[PDB]
Amino acid sequence: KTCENLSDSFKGPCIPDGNCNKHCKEKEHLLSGRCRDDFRCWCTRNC
Repeated sequence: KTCENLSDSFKGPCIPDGNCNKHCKEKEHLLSGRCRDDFRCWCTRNC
């Protein structure tokens, strides 16, 4: 199973390659991440 939670402080425009993933993957070492138009990013982790 996996859960989604708001990143720590992910800002700036997202890319089609994936910038929210490498972030939460290099920091929180999570599974992946995704950005939104609400200036908020969600990271997926095991739960």
